[PDB]
Amino acid sequence: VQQVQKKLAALEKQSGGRLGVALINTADNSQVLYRADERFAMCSTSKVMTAAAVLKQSETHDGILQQKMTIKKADLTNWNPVTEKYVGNTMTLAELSAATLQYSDNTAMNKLLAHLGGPGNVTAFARSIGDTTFRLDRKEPELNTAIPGDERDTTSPLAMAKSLRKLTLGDALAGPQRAQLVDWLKGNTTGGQSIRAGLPAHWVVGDKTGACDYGTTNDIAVIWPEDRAPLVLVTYFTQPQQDAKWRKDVLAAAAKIVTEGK
Repeated sequence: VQQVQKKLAALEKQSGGRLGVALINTADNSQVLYRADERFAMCSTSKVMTAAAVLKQSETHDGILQQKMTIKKADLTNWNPVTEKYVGNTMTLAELSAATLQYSDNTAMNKLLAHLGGPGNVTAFARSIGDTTFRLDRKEPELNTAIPGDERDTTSPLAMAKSLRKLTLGDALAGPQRAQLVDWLKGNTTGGQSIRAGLPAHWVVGDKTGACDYGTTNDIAVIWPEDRAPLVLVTYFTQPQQDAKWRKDVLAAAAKIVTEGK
């Protein structure tokens, strides 16, 4: 265990950046923490709490996920892998949530934020489930500045791990909604070189990555090691240079270190 701590410490030192890790083993509620209470820019990982807020609404508003929103060339941002295919057309909130979570579409995220009434409403949702650390302050793409010392759009590894657990395995969301969030996370297409890369290939994983300024490379996930109790893992990482290159390999290494033998 302290060997795990030594390995994480060495990983961070060799990386030249700041690493934040929080692992929750639901088998016994044990935890592996590294700078777990420190704040890190969430960047696209904030889309999980956002999508979850929409899901929460569907618990009391029948068919909300089928509600349509119009996409216009003017809505496009710096990253629209899915939405650019719908310019001049409509997308359902479910499609927007899927695009946001599985392709990290920025325009999709903004549509969800607009629907919800703004970032503040996502912060409110977080508080409703007991997360007093999480905070969403801006929309896309500004929420990705990840400026050192800035608390806007940040959270801690442990707070995000606990919230991810509550949302996917706990009671923060009702059954159908909980299942939909788990399905969307499992279907993510951008995590291939992150947390997943540090795990045995047949383990089942649901995750949401992040890549923004200051070489900030993030990933939060729920991991099912074969037939054993699921693990909730948050790996956040940021660097000194605003234009630093992303280090998905660092997240993979952190993941292997804390999950080996689980």
